[PDB]
Amino acid sequence: ISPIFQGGSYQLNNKSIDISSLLLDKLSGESQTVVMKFKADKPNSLQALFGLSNSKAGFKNNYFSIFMRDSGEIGVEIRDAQKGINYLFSRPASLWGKHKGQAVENTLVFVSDSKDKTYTMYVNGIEVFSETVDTFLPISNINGIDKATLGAVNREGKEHYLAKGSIDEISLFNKAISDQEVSTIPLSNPFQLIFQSGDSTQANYFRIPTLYTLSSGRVLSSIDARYGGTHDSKSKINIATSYSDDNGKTWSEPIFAMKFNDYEEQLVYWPRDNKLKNSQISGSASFIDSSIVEDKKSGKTILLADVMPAGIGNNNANKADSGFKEINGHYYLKLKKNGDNDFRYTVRENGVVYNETTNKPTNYTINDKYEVLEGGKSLTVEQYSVDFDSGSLRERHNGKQVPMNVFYKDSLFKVTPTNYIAMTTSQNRGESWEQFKLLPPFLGEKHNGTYLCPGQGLALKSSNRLIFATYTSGELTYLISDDSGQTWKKSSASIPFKNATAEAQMVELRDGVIRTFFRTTTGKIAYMTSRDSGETWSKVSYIDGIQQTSYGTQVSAIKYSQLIDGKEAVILSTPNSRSGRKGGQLVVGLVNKEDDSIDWKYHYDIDLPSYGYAYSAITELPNHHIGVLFEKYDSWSRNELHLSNVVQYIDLEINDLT
Ligand SMILES: COc1ccc(CNCCS(=O)(=O)O)cc1Cl
Repeated sequence: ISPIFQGGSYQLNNKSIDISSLLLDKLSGESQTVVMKFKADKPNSLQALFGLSNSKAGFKNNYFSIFMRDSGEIGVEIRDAQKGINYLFSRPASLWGKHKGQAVENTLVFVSDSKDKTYTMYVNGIEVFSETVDTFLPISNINGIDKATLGAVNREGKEHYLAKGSIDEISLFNKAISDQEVSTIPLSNPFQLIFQSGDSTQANYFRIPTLYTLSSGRVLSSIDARYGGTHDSKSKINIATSYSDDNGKTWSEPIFAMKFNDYEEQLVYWPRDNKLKNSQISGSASFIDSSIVEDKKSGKTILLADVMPAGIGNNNANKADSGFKEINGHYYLKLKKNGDNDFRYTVRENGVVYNETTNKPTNYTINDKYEVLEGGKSLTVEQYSVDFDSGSLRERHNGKQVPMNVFYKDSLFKVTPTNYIAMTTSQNRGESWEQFKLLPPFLGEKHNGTYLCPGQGLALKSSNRLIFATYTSGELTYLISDDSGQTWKKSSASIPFKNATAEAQMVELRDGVIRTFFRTTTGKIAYMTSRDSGETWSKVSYIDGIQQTSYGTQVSAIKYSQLIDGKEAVILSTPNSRSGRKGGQLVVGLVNKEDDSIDWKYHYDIDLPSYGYAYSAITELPNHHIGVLFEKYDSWSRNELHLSNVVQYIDLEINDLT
């Protein structure tokens, strides 16, 4: 199983390289494998890395290519006019450009398999497409092929899709190699995956990364395990965690911090065509947006996430309602029973379901896990599974029974179709998690729940104060606990925005001084300061020198433990672009101890300015390196939905940033 052609160190400088004499007469049979290690840190908009063409007059559409875009996208064309075949397979956000100054060696493995009638592309260990066709076109069975080309496609005597870049190594095989052989091919990745397709979560997609360094040196990570593509809603989403005991080098197989069982955890390949991509798992309860903090006093780890029941909608579900009823000075969770038109029930002390019309209790109780019992007996519902077999999404019962949960569609008692905030705890630094409890309303009976700011909570150095940032319309709503997260109070901070996704992260500049950096609708990152450990908050200011899009992106922030250029330092992670979610940066600021102002002195580009960078998580690792877990793609763009393994982790050192 050795190569028919092996070549190396080609410089693609807007001048194609001819290798027809070397390669073309080696090609035989209808299955081929291409293996290519290449760099491209200054690509053109659209460029071919490799081409097989009929270069003769009138055959401009008879060619095979492997091409890329300056967006990071990779693909192949397979075209033959006489066969009436023009195939194009691609996937956005498949490449790296740069890392720590140097251009990245990408490893591309393209497999064209005549027997299975399938083409498959891997880049840097990740399968980015696998396509089966009715009519298969062998890549060198294109009518009249007479040219083999590097750095362009030769069409009618001319160079199309001229490439800037280089190909350190290229190999060809007259075989379709096995998925196993592929995994034996060494890579040169600048990144690693913590969460990934096929792992214990069985989720094909991930979004919203978090990181937090625990006091034992264990680094913890949480994330949305998203099942119905990368949709926020409607969908199935669990909250999954993993940890690292070796400074980010290896990571534990993930577990769930928050999960529902009304729908099966399915690894699904969600459609990316324009007709089907907005398909949504519509009948599932789910979570979204996790946040982590560690309490120095009890040693617990605390994780919060937004929760939604199955019946949640977009509009008319259910703003102006918290889902709780105030009775005296206490909040009880509202329920609605099957046939009723209103919420005539509540969950009082020790889960007893009271009938509000008669104020008399029922023979139903609600347990620790929000499950329904009648006379102490576990009621159950049937689970759903999703498929695209009928050429469209179906959600159907699957025979398996699961505990009846008040967040479910099939449940006898239902919660208000709005958003809530749930909290869980681990006493073993992420090895297991308790059943979550719902947090009570903070803005009164008649106000839908605020939105958790994904990332980290803040543990104040000089006390036992724990703070979680949330957002609602017109304000940041901080959640403050002084008793290991047993009780919470809110601290409201007005912002100049109605209906913003004001995702906020905090750093402590010095004892009792919190700066919160948050996403806005102005194209600039905002901030406010507290000087009383979160009791009161300043007016809002903005950062210049960094740009976001109008709709904006989540920003992550940490106080660096070490001085830089003699001054105390803060690190921000964010896209730097007013067009999309690309141009990822780590920005280093030094604090002016006279006014607590921040001079943003250093900008580190995570990859190319045109390459995808979205939601992110930063942590200072015990060895003082920096770990970054991030969405390496444009998670806003309607053209980059439902990609697998784009959430990635890198290790950086401070000198890398300066
Ligand atoms: C509680 O449910 C939600 C909370 C936040 C959000 C917003 N997520 C924003 C992500 S992004 O659109 O900016 O990429 C959506 C839902 Cl459905």
